Amino acid sequence: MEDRAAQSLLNKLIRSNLVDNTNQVEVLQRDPNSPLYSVKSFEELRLKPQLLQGVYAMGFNRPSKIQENALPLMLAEPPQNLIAQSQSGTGKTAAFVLAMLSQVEPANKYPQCLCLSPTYELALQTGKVIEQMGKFYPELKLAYAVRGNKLERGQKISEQIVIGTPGTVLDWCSKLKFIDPKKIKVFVLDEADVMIATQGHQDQSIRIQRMLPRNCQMLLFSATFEDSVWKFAQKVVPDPNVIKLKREEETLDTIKQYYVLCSSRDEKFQALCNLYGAITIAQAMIFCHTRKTASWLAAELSKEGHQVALLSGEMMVEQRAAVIERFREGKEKVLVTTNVCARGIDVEQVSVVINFDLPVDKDGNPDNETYLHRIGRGKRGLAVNMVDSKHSMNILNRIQEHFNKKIERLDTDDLD
Ligand SMILES: Nc1ncnc2c1ncn2[C@@H]1O[C@H](COP(=O)(O)OP(=O)(O)O)[C@@H](O)[C@H]1O
Repeated sequence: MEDRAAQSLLNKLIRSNLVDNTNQVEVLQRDPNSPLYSVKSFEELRLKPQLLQGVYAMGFNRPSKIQENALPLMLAEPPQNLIAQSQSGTGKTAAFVLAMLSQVEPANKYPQCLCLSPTYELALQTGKVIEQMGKFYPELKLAYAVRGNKLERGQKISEQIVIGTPGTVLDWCSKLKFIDPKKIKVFVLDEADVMIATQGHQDQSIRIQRMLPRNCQMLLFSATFEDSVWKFAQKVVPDPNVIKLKREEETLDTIKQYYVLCSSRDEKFQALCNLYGAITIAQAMIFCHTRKTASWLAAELSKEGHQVALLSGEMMVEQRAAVIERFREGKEKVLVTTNVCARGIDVEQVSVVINFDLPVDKDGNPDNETYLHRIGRGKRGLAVNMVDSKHSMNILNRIQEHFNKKIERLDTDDLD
């Protein structure tokens, strides 16, 4: 099961800047003999003038934690292959786009750089960065090799850069002969953790990678390294330098955890209204299990005079992005959401979490990951868990068992 694409898109639509990470980058140089090399500025990388111009113009002062290690590896001569894993928002897309723009020679009117995205909508996000960093390349044009593109059989395309989805790209490189694969200098496999979702996407990617010149630079980027992601990368990127950055560790040290005992949904709703009655609820998210519950809760709250924003799956991703952004600006004080709609999403400016229903997995057990990632976000936070059965009480006790910190009982009416 992979809702992966949607989540990856939403995270991009709302991302405004680099996520802060304090762990150190792990580099496994292809040759264990050769030393490690890092940079601390773009100038140190002797970039093509107009490319450097584009980099500053889009607001980048210096390379990010991950770029410090990737850029030099990618700009090495002769071109080395790279597998880079790091959580989203750490500068992976800016990196390989910089890589592509370095190798691309606008003089030559054929595809020189090829990037595979898992979906057209994600392709457009990469496409956005390219148009922006390479805005001082006059003759640089972009092509989308996607199922939607209605290109009629004919001559080869003249765009120096192609982005697209495995299925369409393979055809363009073979059957429909829109691209000469042997002329590709740089091949990027983006969002590997998302592309493994379809068995089809894997096989197609591999079969494309095999048509490339053997000295083509292969770059594969990924947020996570599940065993499946790893064994796939090994099949796509031969002789790889490997960059790994450990995901930031969420911390419940600065957070107050409560739970309220209830007997029905109607009581959970009253506990919550009481909570509004006591403290001013703002910058808060309320998590429900089903879309049915979320829309009901939001309707009931509105009726009680509380304005809330709903975040459920019937909304297009762009709509969820607009809501989330209003929530960040403080235009919205409270966000009601289903679990799935918020899973993995890096919503910012959240001081208060209300688990209207407790987070569980497909089976029925405590979803410790999701809990920690919600609550964790030395800044003070509030977390309130609504328990409404002996069963959901068990879940809470098992959550309080996993972590070794107590969830203090909170009496509905007594909230001093
Ligand atoms: N060197 C840099 N300096 C400042 N900001 C950057 C730099 N590289 C990327 N960013 C910004 O950080 C955010 C994450 O970049 P991105 O490459 O999209 O992350 P990823 O591809 O790893 O998900 C984006 O908003 C991007 O504009």
